[PDB]
Amino acid sequence: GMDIRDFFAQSAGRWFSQRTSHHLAFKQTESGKSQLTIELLSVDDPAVIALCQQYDMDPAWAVCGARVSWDGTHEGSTVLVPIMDQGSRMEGKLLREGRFSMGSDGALTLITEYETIYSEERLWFASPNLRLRTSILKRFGGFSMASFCSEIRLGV
Amino acid sequence: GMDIRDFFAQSAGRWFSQRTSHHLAFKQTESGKSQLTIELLSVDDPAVIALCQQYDMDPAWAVCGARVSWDGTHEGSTVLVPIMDQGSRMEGKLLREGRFSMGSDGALTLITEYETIYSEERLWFASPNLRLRTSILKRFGGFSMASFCSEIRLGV
Repeated sequence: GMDIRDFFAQSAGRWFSQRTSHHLAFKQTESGKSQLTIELLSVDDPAVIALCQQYDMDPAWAVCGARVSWDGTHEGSTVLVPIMDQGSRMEGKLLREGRFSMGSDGALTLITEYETIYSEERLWFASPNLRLRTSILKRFGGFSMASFCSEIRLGV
Repeated sequence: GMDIRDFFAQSAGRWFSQRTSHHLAFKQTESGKSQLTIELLSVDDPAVIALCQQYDMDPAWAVCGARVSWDGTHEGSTVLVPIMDQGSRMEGKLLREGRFSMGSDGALTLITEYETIYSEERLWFASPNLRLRTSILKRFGGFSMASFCSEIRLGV
C-alpha cells in the first residue's frame, strides 16, 4: 500500500547487489556482484531541479529524487526523478540522468521502450532489508535478456 | 485477467528452463539448465482423484491438475492439483504429490510454510512462450535463497 516516494525512501541506504542475467537466445547466463548506494534527494536538491528543466520539466512536479551509485562488474552514479501523472500518486514518468507504476502489492514497475527495444523491470521488498528485482529485455522482435537481483541492506 | 485453470493450460507444453539461485547469507550463486514437461490433467484423470482423496479431498472440487516432469541438475515427475476456496476462482489450496493465488496482473503466487520455513514463489508469462518465476526461501529466522527461472517453450 506504499507509493513511489515511500518506495524511494525505503530503497535509501547501502546494499550488496547480486545480479544474474539469462541470455535467452544463447541459453547462457552471467552473474556479478556489486555495491549500491541509494540516497533520497529532496525536491529542493539542485540535482533534481537540473534534471527537471533538463527534461523541460517544472521542479514543482518532482515528488522526490534519488542518487544511485554502484561499483563492481564498471561503475558510476546516476540520478532519478519521478514526475507525477495528472492527479496520480502511483503512476507517471521517471527521469533518468520512461514510465513507472506503483502497485497495490507494493511493487514498482518501470517500463522504457524506444522502438523495437522494450524494457520492463519490477522492484519489490521481500523484507525491509531485502530488495529484489526482475526484468526482461525485448529487442528486434525477440526477448533477449531476463535478469534477477538480490539486494541486501548493508548498514554502517 | 486469467484464472488458475487458464494459467495451468497456458503452462502446458515442453520448456527449456534456466535456473539461477542466489544464496543470500553466503553471497553465492548456483545456476542450472533443465527440461520441463507440463501436461494438463482433467478432473477425471485418476492421478487427480488419487491426490484429492490422498489429501482427504473430494475430486468434485479439483478444477484441474498437472503433471510436471523435469530432467537435469537429478530428475523426476510430480502431480499438482488446485482446490478452490469457498466461491473463489483465484485463490485456494494447491495439492503436491500449500496455498495459491491468482492475481489481476495474471501472475500466480504460491506460498507454503511449515514452521520457520517460508516459501514464496511467483510465476508469470512475459510471452505465451516465455514463462518466468521468482521465489524466496526463509529459514530459521533468515532469508536464505532467492531464485529466478526463465522458461522458453520448445515445441516439437
